[PDB]
Amino acid sequence: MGDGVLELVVRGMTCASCVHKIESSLTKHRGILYCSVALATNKAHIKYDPEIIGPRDIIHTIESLGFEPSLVKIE
Ligand SMILES: [Cu+]
Repeated sequence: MGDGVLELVVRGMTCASCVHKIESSLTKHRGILYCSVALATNKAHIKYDPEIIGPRDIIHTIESLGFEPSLVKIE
Protein backbone atom coordinates (compact mmCIF):
# COMPACT_ATOMS: atom_id res chain seq x y z
CA MET A 1 0.00 0.00 0.00
CA GLY A 2 1.21 3.53 -0.82
CA ASP A 3 2.56 4.37 -4.29
CA GLY A 4 6.04 5.78 -4.98
CA VAL A 5 8.08 7.45 -7.73
CA LEU A 6 11.87 7.57 -8.08
CA GLU A 7 14.06 9.13 -10.78
CA LEU A 8 17.35 7.56 -11.83
CA VAL A 9 19.88 9.26 -14.11
CA VAL A 10 20.25 6.81 -17.01
CA ARG A 11 23.57 7.53 -18.69
CA GLY A 12 23.56 6.02 -22.19
CA MET A 13 19.88 6.48 -23.11
CA THR A 14 19.76 9.62 -25.29
CA CYS A 15 17.52 9.38 -28.38
CA ALA A 16 13.83 8.54 -29.01
CA SER A 17 14.90 4.96 -29.73
CA CYS A 18 16.47 4.67 -26.26
CA VAL A 19 13.41 6.40 -24.74
CA HIS A 20 11.00 3.89 -26.20
CA LYS A 21 13.47 1.06 -25.41
CA ILE A 22 13.25 1.87 -21.70
CA GLU A 23 9.60 2.88 -21.61
CA SER A 24 8.31 -0.18 -23.53
CA SER A 25 10.71 -2.58 -21.77
CA LEU A 26 9.58 -1.27 -18.35
CA THR A 27 5.78 -1.38 -19.05
CA LYS A 28 5.47 -5.14 -18.40
CA HIS A 29 7.09 -5.82 -15.00
CA ARG A 30 4.59 -5.89 -12.13
CA GLY A 31 5.05 -2.92 -9.80
CA ILE A 32 5.42 -0.40 -12.63
CA LEU A 33 2.43 1.95 -12.55
CA TYR A 34 3.99 4.37 -15.09
CA CYS A 35 7.42 4.90 -16.68
CA SER A 36 8.69 7.83 -18.53
CA VAL A 37 12.26 8.81 -19.46
CA ALA A 38 13.63 12.12 -20.84
CA LEU A 39 17.00 12.70 -22.50
CA ALA A 40 17.10 16.45 -21.66
CA THR A 41 18.38 15.54 -18.15
CA ASN A 42 18.99 11.86 -19.15
CA LYS A 43 16.51 10.76 -16.45
CA ALA A 44 14.16 7.80 -16.16
CA HIS A 45 11.33 8.02 -13.63
CA ILE A 46 9.76 4.67 -12.77
CA LYS A 47 6.54 4.93 -10.75
CA TYR A 48 7.05 1.46 -9.21
CA ASP A 49 5.04 0.13 -6.24
CA PRO A 50 7.82 0.55 -3.58
CA GLU A 51 7.11 -2.87 -1.98
CA ILE A 52 7.39 -5.79 -4.44
CA ILE A 53 10.33 -4.29 -6.36
CA GLY A 54 13.19 -2.04 -5.18
CA PRO A 55 15.71 0.46 -6.62
CA ARG A 56 18.27 -2.39 -6.85
CA ASP A 57 15.94 -4.34 -9.12
CA ILE A 58 15.18 -1.29 -11.26
CA ILE A 59 18.94 -0.63 -11.51
CA HIS A 60 19.60 -4.20 -12.73
CA THR A 61 16.55 -4.07 -15.02
CA ILE A 62 17.73 -0.83 -16.68
CA GLU A 63 21.38 -2.05 -16.77
CA SER A 64 20.11 -5.06 -18.76
CA LEU A 65 19.07 -2.50 -21.47
CA GLY A 66 22.68 -1.17 -21.65
CA PHE A 67 22.35 2.22 -19.86
CA GLU A 68 23.72 3.02 -16.36
CA PRO A 69 20.98 4.02 -13.84
CA SER A 70 21.67 5.85 -10.57
CA LEU A 71 18.89 7.06 -8.24
CA VAL A 72 18.56 10.84 -7.62
CA LYS A 73 14.94 12.14 -7.76
CA ILE A 74 15.85 15.68 -8.94
CA GLU A 75 12.53 17.62 -9.02
CU1 LIG B 1 18.96 6.05 -28.73
